[PDB]
Amino acid sequence: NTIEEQLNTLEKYSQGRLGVALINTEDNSQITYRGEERFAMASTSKVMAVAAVLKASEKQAGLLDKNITIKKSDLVAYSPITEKHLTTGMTLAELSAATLQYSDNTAMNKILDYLGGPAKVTQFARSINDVTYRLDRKEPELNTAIHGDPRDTTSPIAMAKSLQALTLGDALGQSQRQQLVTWLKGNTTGDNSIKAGLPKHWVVGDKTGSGDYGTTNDIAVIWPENHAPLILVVYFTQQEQNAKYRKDIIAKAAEIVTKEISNS
Repeated sequence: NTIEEQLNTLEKYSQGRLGVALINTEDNSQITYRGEERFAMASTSKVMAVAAVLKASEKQAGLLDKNITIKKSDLVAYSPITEKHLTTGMTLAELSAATLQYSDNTAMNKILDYLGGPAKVTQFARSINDVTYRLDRKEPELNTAIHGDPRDTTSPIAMAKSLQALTLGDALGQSQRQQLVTWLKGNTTGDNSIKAGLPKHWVVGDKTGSGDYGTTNDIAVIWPENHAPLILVVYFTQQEQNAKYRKDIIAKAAEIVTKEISNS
């Protein structure tokens, strides 16, 4: 179709590899581009990890309030929130909020430690029928995004379906799915990604991703004006290891796939 050709054209313009998956809950339809191809998730991988914690809190009251100690040896690159809590520590709820809204990397690692490792997140993904998601490493290693390397990757459609299941679906309990939605709506890093390609009055809950090879990602749940929610995943990666990020590509992809929706 037209959207199809527009995304192909956008990819040519980008000079990289673009992946898109849009699920429209109004008519349960999906628009995809390289929807089944694997892309390095970078920080977008954090959503599944937090969801695993939320799921665990369903059978263990007060789990989110469990305080976790943060050691100086735990600190990795870019940990804006965690580095300020070496003495007080942080609860699993605070760690989840920090990793999602600021993309705090130590927070992700602490969550992984609690769960039992990256493999445990992959296991959670399988528990919600996501057979594509795979987390193999922690931060910062999971960001290598080497071409032809399967580690820490997933597909646009797989992540779109999982995000839908975790927020609007039944993968998590009501209190938990709402908590996830609330954390996402408060993200501080997505102003220039998916949000930048949507009407200013639409409500968005997103989680960005940035890695080697100029990997630029963003996944989100969108609440358009008087319209059922949408789930959108946009992954983008480039040829050279030191490529610069291209959020402009994400913004345009979002505009292209939601244009028709915003016009009616």
